[PDB]
Formats: sequence, structure tokens, C-alpha cells
Amino acid sequence: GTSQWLRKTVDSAAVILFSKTTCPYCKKVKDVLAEAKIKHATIELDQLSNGSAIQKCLASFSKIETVPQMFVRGKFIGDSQTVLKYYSNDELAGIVNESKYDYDLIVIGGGSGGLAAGKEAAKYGAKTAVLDYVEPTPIGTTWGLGGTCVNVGCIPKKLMHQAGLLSHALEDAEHFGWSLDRSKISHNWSTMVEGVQSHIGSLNWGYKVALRDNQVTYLNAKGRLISPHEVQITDKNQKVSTITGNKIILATGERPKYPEIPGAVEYGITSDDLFSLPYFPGKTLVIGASYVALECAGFLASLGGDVTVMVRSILLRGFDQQMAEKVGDYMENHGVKFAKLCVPDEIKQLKVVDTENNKPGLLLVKGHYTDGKKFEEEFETVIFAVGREPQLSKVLCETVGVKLDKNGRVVCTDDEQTTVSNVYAIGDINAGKPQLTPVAIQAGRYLARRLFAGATELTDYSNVATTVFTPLEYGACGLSEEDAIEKYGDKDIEVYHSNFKPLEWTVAHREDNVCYMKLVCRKSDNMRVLGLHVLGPNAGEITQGYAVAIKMGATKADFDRTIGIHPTCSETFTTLHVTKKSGVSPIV
Amino acid sequence: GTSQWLRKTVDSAAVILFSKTTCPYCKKVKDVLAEAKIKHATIELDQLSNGSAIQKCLASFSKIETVPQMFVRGKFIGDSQTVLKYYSNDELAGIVNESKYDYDLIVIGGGSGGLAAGKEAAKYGAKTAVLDYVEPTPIGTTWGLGGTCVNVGCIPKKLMHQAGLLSHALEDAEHFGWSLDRSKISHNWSTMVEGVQSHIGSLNWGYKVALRDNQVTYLNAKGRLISPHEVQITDKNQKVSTITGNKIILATGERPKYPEIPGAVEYGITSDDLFSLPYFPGKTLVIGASYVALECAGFLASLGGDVTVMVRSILLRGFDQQMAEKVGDYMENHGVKFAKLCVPDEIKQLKVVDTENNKPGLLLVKGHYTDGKKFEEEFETVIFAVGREPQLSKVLCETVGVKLDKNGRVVCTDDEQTTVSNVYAIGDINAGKPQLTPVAIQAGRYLARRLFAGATELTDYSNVATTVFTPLEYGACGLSEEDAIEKYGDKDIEVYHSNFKPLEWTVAHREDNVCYMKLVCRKSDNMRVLGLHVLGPNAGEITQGYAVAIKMGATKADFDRTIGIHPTCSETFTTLHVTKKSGVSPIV
Ligand SMILES: Cc1cc2nc3c(=O)[nH]c(=O)nc-3n(C[C@H](O)[C@H](O)[C@H](O)COP(=O)(O)OP(=O)(O)OC[C@H]3O[C@@H](n4cnc5c(N)ncnc54)[C@H](O)[C@@H]3O)c2cc1C
Ligand SMILES: Cc1cc2nc3c(=O)[nH]c(=O)nc-3n(C[C@H](O)[C@H](O)[C@H](O)COP(=O)(O)OP(=O)(O)OC[C@H]3O[C@@H](n4cnc5c(N)ncnc54)[C@H](O)[C@@H]3O)c2cc1C
Ligand SMILES: NC(=O)N1CCN(c2ccc(F)cc2)CC1
Ligand SMILES: NC(=O)N1CCN(c2ccc(F)cc2)CC1
Repeated sequence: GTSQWLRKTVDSAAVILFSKTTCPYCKKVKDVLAEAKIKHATIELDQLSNGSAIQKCLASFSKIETVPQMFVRGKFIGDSQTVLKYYSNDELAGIVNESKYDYDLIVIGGGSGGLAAGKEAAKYGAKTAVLDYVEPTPIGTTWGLGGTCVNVGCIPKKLMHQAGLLSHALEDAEHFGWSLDRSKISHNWSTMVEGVQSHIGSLNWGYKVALRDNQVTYLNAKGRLISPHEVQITDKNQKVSTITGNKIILATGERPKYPEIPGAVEYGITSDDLFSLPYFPGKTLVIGASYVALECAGFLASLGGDVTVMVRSILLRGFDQQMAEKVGDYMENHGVKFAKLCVPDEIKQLKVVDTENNKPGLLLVKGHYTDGKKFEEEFETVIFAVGREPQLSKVLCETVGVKLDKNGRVVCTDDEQTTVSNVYAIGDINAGKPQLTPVAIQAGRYLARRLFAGATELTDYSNVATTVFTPLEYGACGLSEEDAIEKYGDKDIEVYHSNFKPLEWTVAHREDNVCYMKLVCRKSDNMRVLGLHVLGPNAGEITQGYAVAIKMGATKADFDRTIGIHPTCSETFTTLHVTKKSGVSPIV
Repeated sequence: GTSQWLRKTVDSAAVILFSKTTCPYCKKVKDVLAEAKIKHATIELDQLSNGSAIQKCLASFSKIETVPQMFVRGKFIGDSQTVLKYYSNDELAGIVNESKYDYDLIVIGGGSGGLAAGKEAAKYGAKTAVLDYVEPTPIGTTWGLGGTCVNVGCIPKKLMHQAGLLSHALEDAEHFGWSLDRSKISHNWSTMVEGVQSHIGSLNWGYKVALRDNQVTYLNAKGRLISPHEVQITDKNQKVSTITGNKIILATGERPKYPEIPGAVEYGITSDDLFSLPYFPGKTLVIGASYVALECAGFLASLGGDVTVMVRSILLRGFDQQMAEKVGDYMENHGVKFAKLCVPDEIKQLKVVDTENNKPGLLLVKGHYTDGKKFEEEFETVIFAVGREPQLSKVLCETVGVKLDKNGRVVCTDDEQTTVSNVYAIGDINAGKPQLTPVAIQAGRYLARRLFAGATELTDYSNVATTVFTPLEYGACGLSEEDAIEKYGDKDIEVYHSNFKPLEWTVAHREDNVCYMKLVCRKSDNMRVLGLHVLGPNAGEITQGYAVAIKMGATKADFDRTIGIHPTCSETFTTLHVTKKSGVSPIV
């Protein structure tokens, strides 16, 4: 038990010191390592439950049981006297640097998970390389270091969401006594894209500075694992070479899909292209019904665009469908048009994009509805948001032995290990996990600590909260109502719910009964809260704190005995009492 | 145990039915009761663990052990056959209305607590009266039903805070691509006040409708308790009379204090006057440093005013002082002037308020700093925010025997009972309790259920979260850092903290390291979170959900294992790691 943990820690750590906070020979070794700029992990035995047992297990590697023991890459290096001997004879640098591999860790993919893993590993003395490359889109769009969320995801899409929210703030301001005239104000797309892109550029540069300051080697190159320890790299000049590493982390992410129809690749775009587009999209068709599809359609309409969404079946498949319907109904009342039960058959080009005068082209979209009727209409821009997929055949030679599932994602143990013992996978390519930026970051940092600092904590992937940043936002944590009913039966499920109205909406004359919240609870388990759902402003800020309580097993009685903060939207969760079974209206 | 509960429940319930969900004779009685429009409490014995014991205890009152059994004001009325006999003989109506008093419940005070208590009691059949009166301010200001929060508190102050927040939204809009010119836009005070007051008026009316629809008698009269069961009332024609009630709830609240200096009452105003003022205050001095003082100074500055705050000693006495200093520094960097360590000596009138042209007057303020130097400056408006106090020698004859503390608040047991057995107190006048609207509402509703429906649940007053709505908002739950250190010692306290920057502030070029958050934890109790603090936008929405986790005993490990929602401000709580003891900078 203790002995198996110690064996695993010693074999995998790059540089580690076993110590006690109270020993001056420890302190003497720490100071030498600091002065020579040797980073390392440290385990203070006097602050662990069974540190006395660990102290005795170390003798199986060092033949000693005493204070100060330093190891390098699985090898006992010495006690206090021996380390200082190496320091005084200028032998230490070569000892801490000798390795059978070029790197202790190679990270393939420089995004949310990969950068977090690489920076964390280097803090404990692991010699680390991070590889990142951005394959251009069909029209040629490319970007810098940081991954999907930083460049073409959460960061730019929430900034453009905020630009959309400010249109209603302009409207509201007149009712609160400000003298502007909303009807006389317009939006400039390229001015907003320039501000968004300047912030993204400061993030690209910040990550490059962070890697340099942690002594991480950054290679802007495409990586390919050709055997358990060998990574083939190709650079911007198509020069090819090979580097080796002890541990490997796969963190290459996904890219958008295109449907298999004429004209889609040639004449449509995706979210990869939208966030740096040099011209306003104009009259726009969004094909798809994911959160990506609805978030993009929502802010385009708030910025003054003429927007239509083509929905194959339902909105937000996999989310609570009552909440999904309320989200779509709000968008439809505030401008967005919906072509329901409809799919596209072909895109025809009518005008080429005017790259000179900075204007979109013009397209003819032909499709059909699920009963057979026809769809035909012209648009200036067509955006595909019909899902995302990894392309691991680009990354991973089949002979290496890493097992994939039927969707091409990596099959992992609960500690992110693949079917190849030294190879791990994190982020969106880890099969079956929520595909979210904070999950990738936690997985990457927690893994680096297990590999290189002797930690044991695993990532917990259950009950991870979400927020869809549609014009009226939707936050959730836990099960949808229909999933709870399927798992436990309707008779064992109680749902408390209410409409509400933000105080900010009263003077602004906004809608009385559109915001909505509910708690889905299990009767036979002390009214345990299985899922929480809220539609309203600032939904992500509302939901986050409740995720801690749900992690600890909150019940309805816990929400009842907690007192609200007034005046807020969030406080409505503390006084819910209308049940769905009762049939009493939730309006206020 | 069971028998003492049953006797207390039977003695004080107005109309109560003991029942079982499965018994058709009970259903037969229920149907009769609401056809005759008789409201009542119900206790379903099959839904309780010791229902068999309660059923045997009922025989001590009725001489029978079966269900249904119906009681009125402590008296057994009959089983199914007997109730129906009274019904078909038109005797039932007189039975259920027979009382030794005019009312089952008289509530003195029609505010947050009193309205909540009165409506809840009437739902279980208590015949209820709610008394409310508004003593005019020195300049004559008065308002309608609903109490301090609704008319001169939480509601108008947050609407005016929102008006101030919208000025920075106008500034931000240009950076996000909108074409307005912030420098050419101004604010109209009276347009704002008209919109605020129209919403307040809809609340006044809504409460009167609510009382009518719950069969509660509303008396717009001043009440005075002259003996345990006797309330003397004085109406708006100075007509005086007496009403009697079984239970009495005191819920009369507080009003603002004035300092004992010349000119203060004659020429200054308080928050009671500010929210309906017919002219913009102009150049304004705020005397005081409470949350009321800083919130009012904050929105007046955002609306274009020239504002000074005169601080006797410290800001936000009783709140965490690091956070208080950050709140004030932000205010001072955005225009609010502070006269520190300074008190007023006299207010001189230079111009009378111009009631025709709708303009303030002009005042000379003279004061002094604690070292003796002099303060002298002119202002158009002087607002006193130097505390609030009850005036129970106005509500309560000393001969009744209700004990007060040295500050004039009512001394109560943990079930809100005064030293007079039928008299209870809720809300701001209950000594030692947090003075907040949701606390008063919870106390009132829970008390009504114990009096008239046999409930046992008490109000929990510990770890109640707060938010101060200054221009940058400050939310908190639990102990300040200095209180935690005093209680447990500095070596048992660990503080995790970080600055942050809202994503919304990046493109808008707002400040990098002004928002701030920390967790104050107890080392020897598994790093229990003793206090949570955050300074930033939407701080009340951020804080609320974590108050459930703190109620449940959250530790630092609970925050660490919960995953963040991205991009939000709140997610920064899920990844904190810099400790104060380490000396590492919290900047980002
Ligand atoms: C439009 C959109 C909006 C989103 N909004 C949110 C949101 O609000 N909140 C949220 O939590 N999540 C959001 N997400 C999801 C989030 O972006 C992902 O969950 C996250 O980026 C996954 O991180 P990752 O490390 O797995 O991969 P990525 O961030 O995709 O990084 C992988 C990197 O590796 C590179 N790479 C690929 N192959 C190779 C190779 N062979 N060699 C070298 N480098 C390679 C890729 O080009 C990329 O730069 C959004 C996603 C999209 C598309
Ligand atoms: C400026 C300001 C801002 C505030 N902001 C917040 C905030 O954001 N959040 C928050 O939680 N709290 C806030 N508060 C506090 C909140 O207003 C109080 O905690 C709450 O109103 C107390 O309710 P209550 O029922 O105890 O008394 P009140 O609401 O004051 O109601 C008592 C009522 O009884 C009446 N009355 C008095 N004497 C008699 C009598 N003899 N006969 C009949 N009627 C009588 C009074 O006129 C009044 O109408 C604020 C307070 C102020 C002053
Ligand atoms: N034919 C190929 O296999 N690719 C590999 C990736 N590619 C590249 C481009 C830019 C960059 F900065 C890094 C790498 C070059 C061509
Ligand atoms: N004790 C007195 O001298 N009363 C106090 C009550 N006051 C009044 C005014 C308006 C109202 F609607 C109800 C009552 C009149 C004078």
C-alpha cells in the first residue's frame, strides 16, 4: 500500500527530495538546489499520516532510513554529505540532467489542457516540451498559441455576447433617466473584431512568456507519436525530425465538422472563421442546434443581423428539454428565425466574397423539411455548427497500440492512462468526459502532480456545472428532469420551480414571466438535489456557487435553511415551494 | 416529548384537522371545510414517524383515538359525524368563529417581517390583522404599505445603483463597437425618480391586494400595546379605539438617527427623503460611513454628482477591514471625495429649497478633524447616514412587561418569544439578530407556522450572507479575517486569495488588479471555510450559492474538487492557491 505508492513515486519523479520541515540538513540541501537553479518536488515526511512507514520503505531504494534523500529519475543520488560532495566537485549539474530521453514529458497539443499540464510538470523539475500547430481552415484561417477556447471559442464568443448584451443596456438606460436615443445608434463589426483580436493576441503572447519563464521548450510544430517514447515533429518549413520522452500527454482537441453536401466546404464557414472575419456576415443562416449554434446566432441578432437557424430535430440535444425550449422561445421573440425539422441539401454560390471592399458574397441554400416539403432561400453567410471531432489518425500511428472508441476518442483509465503505460490523454479527446475548458485544466494539472510530485488526487468528472451564453443565459448543474425521472421513476422525483423577474427589468419594462428556475429532487434520499437549472441574466455567476453545495450532497432542506441575499436573482433558490405535482402555477 | 408538542399545538392553532392521507372520512371532512370556506391547518399522521404516539395522545383532549379530529382554538369540536351534524344544521360557521378575542393574531408593523408573518398565519385559518403607519420625516415625507425595504431601502437604492452602473455600460459600449458618444449624454434625476416611484407604487398596491385575497384585515393606523392582549389604535382622524388578539407579533422596524447638532434636523435629509426627492441633490455631503452612506454616495457620483463623504473613524465598521478599504479606494479613484477622521459641528442655511423651480437650497457645513483642525465648506444637500434606531416607547407600554436591552431592542428567546408569553418580536427590533430583509421574512413565516400549524423549525441566524452595493460591489458570508484570527489565533488561520479581472473589462480597458477574493480557513478543522469575501461585479449573484455550501460546512477541499464554469468571475473561487503566509503576490 504505502510501499506501492513509494515505488511509483520514485520511478516517475524527475527530481524529488524526501525531507522533514524540522531538519537543518534538509534545509542545507534545499539551499544548494535553489542556488544551482535545480527545480524539484519535495515530500515533507513529518506532515503525512504514515510518514514513519514511508521513511522505512525508502531503505529498499537507498539502503538508508534517515533525513535527506534525493532521487533523480528513479535513482538514489545521495544524502546530505553526498549531494554537497557533487556540488563542490561541479558534478551535480550532469547528474540531475542525465536521462535516457530528451524530455521527461512531451505534450502534444498547446491548448487548455496541454498548457496547464506542461507548466505544472515543469514546476517540479520535469524537463518538458509543448508542441502546438494550427491546421488552417478551408479558407485559410489560422491563429496563435492557446487552443480552441482562447482563439476560436469561449473567450471571443463571450466577448461578442457582451457586445450584444450592451444593446439592451443602451435601451434600458433611457428608462433609468439617461438622454441617449437607442434608435439612432449603430454597431461596427470590424471595430469589435479588432478589439477582440487584440485581447486574444495578448493571450497568445502571455502563454509564450509563461512557457519561457517556466523553462518549457515550445515547438510550433505538428507532432506524431510513432512509438511509445518517440514523437516525430514537422515544422513550418516541412523539416522532419524525432524527439524522445519518458511520459507523453495527448492533448490535441477537436475541430468542426462539415456535412457531406455540395458547396459546404467551398462556400460556408464555421466558428473557426467567424471570430476573426474581416467583414460583417450580413444576412446569415446557422445550420445546427448545439450551444455553439445558438450562442452565435444570438449575438449576431443582437448586433443587428438578420439571422435564421436550421434545426434538424431538437435544440440543445442532451440538455434539459424544457429549459432548451424556453431558451429558443426567448430567441424567437427577440428576432431570431427558426426553420424547424429541416436539413440542407446543397449550397450554391451567387457572388464571390469581395475581399477588396470588405463585403460578404451571396449564396443560395436548398434543403427539405422532414415531411418532404422544400426549403430555398438566399443568404450572405452560411455557418455550419453541426458538431466537432478529433482527428487522431493525424496524431497517432496505429502500431503504437493506443485504443480508440467508435467515435475516435481515446479510451482511458480514471487516472487518464491509455492502453500504453507511459501515454496519457486529457481534454476533449478523452472518451466520455465533459468537453469543457476548466475540466481539461484540472485534469492536466492534477495529472502532472501525480506523475512528478507523488500526488494521489484524481479529477472528479461528476456533476460539472455548465452555462449556455445565449441572449438569455442558461446555467445548470447535475441531471436534467427527464434523466432523473428515467433513472429513479416519476413517483420518486419532486420538482420545485418558480418564475422570477430581475429587479433591473422593472423600470426597463422587460418581461414579467420569462426567467425561470427549478430544483429536481429525489424523495427517497432526503429530497437530495439531483439537478439545478436557471434561465436568466448572469446565469453562470448564479450557478457556480451552488455547484460546491451539490458536490457535497445538498438537500432541499439545505436550500431552505440558507437565507437569501436581497435584492438578487439568485435568492429565489432559497425560498422555492411550488411543486410540479401540485399543479399550482409558477408565475409571480 | 410528543405529548408536550401536541398540547402546545392544540392550544394555539386557530383551526386544525388531524388526519390520514388514506382515510375517506378525513377526505369527507376536508371537502366540507372548504365548501364553507373555512381555512385550517392539517397534520397527516401517516406522514410522521411517531404518528402512532400522537394518535394516542389526542385522546387526552378528545377521549378518542381515531381520525379525523377537528379542533378550534384549543377545543375538540368533533369527529366526522359530529362535524357534518354541525354543517347540515348551519351551526358550523358560528363554531369556527367563536373566540375570546377579536383576532387570533395582531401584527404591529406592515413591513418585510410583518407582512410575511400575517399572510402566512391567515393561510392556516388564523383571523389576522396587520397594522401599518408611517410617521412623516421632519420635512414631511411619507409613503405606502410595505416597510423600509420596499419604500426607502433595498428596492429604490438598488434601482438607483443600476442607473449608475448603466453609465459605465455606455462607456464600455464604444469599445465593443457601438457608435454612441458617452461624453455627449447626460442624466435626468426626476425621470429616474418617476420610474422608481412608479414601481414602488405597484408594490404598495400589490401588498394591499395580497392582504385582501388572504382575508387579512389591514388597518392604516398606529398601534400601541397597552396590555398583553390589548392593542390601542389611532387612525388618520386621531380616532382612538381598542382591539384584542390572542397572539401579538411586534414588527415595527427602525428609523434614521440625526446627530445632536444645530441645523441637522432643519436643513439636512436622510435616506428616508432621498428616494423620492423632487430635485437632484446637486453638490452633496454624506455624513457617515455605513453601507447606507457609501451606497448612496456611490450612485450619486455615477449619476454626475459632486460628492463628499465625511468619515468619523473607519468605513464599514463591523465588516472585514481589508475589504472595506478596497471598497473605498475604488470609490475615491472614481471621483468620490473623502473627509477622513472628521465630524460635523453645525449646519448653516444660506438658501431655502426652491420648491417652485425645483432646486435645492444651499448650506454651510462646519466641523473638525480629530487633531483639532477645522472643516468648512458649502453644499447644496447634506445627507445624514449615522445609524438607525427603534422607538419602542411609542409602541409598548412599560407596564406590559416586555424586556428591552440597552439599545432599546426586544430581548427574545430563540423562537422569537418576548418575556410576555403570547407576545413575539421579529425583524430589525429583535436584539442581536442580523438586520436584513430576508431574515425578517424567514423569521415571520417560520414563526407563523409554529403558532398556527404545529411546525417546529426555527430560524437559523448564523452565517447569513450579505452584499454591499457600492459602485464595485462587495459580497461576504461568515467571519471577517480579523474576527477569525481573534477567535482561533493567527497560527490556526490560513487565507487563500487572488486578484482577478472580469473578461468584460478587457476590451473595455478597465483596471487589471482591483477585483479581489479570499477564503479564510481554519487549519485544525480540515481547512474549514470560516469566511468568504469577494469584491467585483454582480457580487451578490456570486456569493449567494456559496452560502449553501458554508451552511453545510464546506472545506477548502470541497472548493478544490468542484470544477469552475468558464468564463465567469465566480470560477476563481474553485482554483485558489496563493496563501497570505507565503508572501506570494495575489496579482494576476
Ligand atoms: C465555439 C466554442 C465555444 C466554446 N465555449 C466554451 C465555454 O464558454 N466554456 C467552456 O468551458 N468550454 C467552451 N468550449 C469548449 C472548449 O474550447 C474546449 O473544451 C477546450 O478548448 C478543450 O481543450 P483541449 O486542451 O482539449 O483542446 P484545444 O483547446 O482544442 O487545444 C488543442 C491544441 O492542439 C493543437 N493540435 C492538434 N493536433 C496537433 C498535433 N498533431 N500537433 C500539435 N498540436 C496539435 C490544436 O490545433 C490546438 O491548438 C467552446 C468550444 C467552442 C468550439
Ligand atoms: C437605505 C436602506 C437600504 C437597505 N438595503 C438593504 C438591502 O439591500 N438588503 C437587505 O437585506 N436589507 C436592506 N436594508 C434593511 C432592510 O430594509 C430591513 O432589514 C427591513 O426592512 C426590516 O424589516 P422589518 O419588518 O423589521 O421593518 P420595516 O420594514 O421597517 O417595517 C416596519 C413598519 O412598521 C411601521 N410602524 C412603526 N411603528 C408602528 C406602529 N406603532 N404602528 C404601526 N406601524 C408601525 C413602520 O412605519 C414600517 O412601515 C436596507 C435598509 C435601509 C435603510
Ligand atoms: N505537410 C505537413 O505535414 N505540415 C505539418 C505542419 N505545418 C506547419 C505549419 C506551420 C507551423 F508553424 C508549424 C507546422 C507544415 C506542413
Ligand atoms: N398618535 C397620533 O397622534 N397619531 C398617529 C397616527 N397618525 C396617522 C396618520 C396617518 C395615517 F394614515 C394613520 C395614522 C395620526 C396621529
